[PDB]
Parts: sequence; C-alpha cells; structure tokens
Amino acid sequence: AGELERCFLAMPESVLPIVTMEERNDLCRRAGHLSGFTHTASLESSLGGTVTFLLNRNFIRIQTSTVGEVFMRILPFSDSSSVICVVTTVLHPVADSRIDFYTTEWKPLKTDRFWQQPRIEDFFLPHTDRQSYAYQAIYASLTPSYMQVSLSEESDTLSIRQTVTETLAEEEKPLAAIFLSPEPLVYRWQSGRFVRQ
Repeated sequence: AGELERCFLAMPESVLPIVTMEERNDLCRRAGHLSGFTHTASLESSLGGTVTFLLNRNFIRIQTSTVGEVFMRILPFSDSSSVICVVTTVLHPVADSRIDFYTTEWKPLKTDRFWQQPRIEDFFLPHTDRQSYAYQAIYASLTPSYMQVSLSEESDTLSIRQTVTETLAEEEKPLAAIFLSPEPLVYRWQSGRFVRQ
C-alpha cells in the first residue's frame, strides 16, 4: 500500500463520517491495494446516502449527497515527509470549495500556511475600472465570492475558478463581462505551499 491508501484506511470516522469505519475498511478490502488504475465503487451507507468512490494510489475522489465532492491527495512537505490535502466542494446551489490540510496522522493543520484564498479582484480582466458603471452596478453581487477548486490528479498543481458569474441575473452578465473573467487561476505546490503561476 502507498501512503494515501495507508492514511485513508486509518482516517478516523469522525474526521469524515461519509461512511462508517467498517464500510470504508470493507470497501478497501474488496478493492485490494490502490494502484495507478482507478477503482470505482459505490455504496448506500448505513449512515444515509449514496457515496461513490474513485480509489487511486495517488488520489481519492468521493461524491456524496450531503457534503458534495471530497478529493484528497498526499503532497510532499519535504522529500522525506508528507501532508494530506483535502478539497471539499459543494456542487449546489453554487459550486464552492474548502481546502483542508492534515498531517498523515490526521492532525488538522492551519490552512493559511499552505494556501491563501484569492480575492475576487484576481479574476478581473485587464484595465478594470472600479468607478465604471458596470463595476458599480455588479459590485454588491461579487460577494459571496464563490470559488471552485480542482486539485490535479497527477501533478502538484490546482486550478481555482470563480463561480460568481453563474449567480448573476441574465441582465447583469453583460455588465460583469467587461471586467469579471471566467478564466481559472493556477497554483503550483512549491516548497510546502501553493504559489500562483
């Protein structure tokens, strides 16, 4: 077993009670060791709710009916040690992610150390005028600044997209379009933290 598999098997139920400990360790038993070939499984949990799993040696992606998507991976803290990065994304009513960090023994770490959430202005197009009619009309709709994160399956990188634009009324979208960009921002894990690329 790889390190992610080890951590997943020993994750306390209370840390992520999507399935019971026994359901989890029985799922993994039927899976056998996690490899480069993603293993798909689905379960109706005794806890309530259907859960699907993608189990790979380098990432686990879970879909739930309650908390949304949970995506987790190991990231190198040094060349000898690791931390667990878990990205949990509600998909409705508007896609919005939380990034959590843990030690490999499931001790919670303060996220600020590894990740700084971008401001909505980071998603602005060039030459944005903060006194423009368009900006002033949309300003109050820019917050809550929902953002959806996708951590890569295969490199130590992530992309984050603002999901404010989809929240706007149809008559607002043309005003927002002059300054609010749908292009995702990319970050790379470099020496124990995410850095904007």
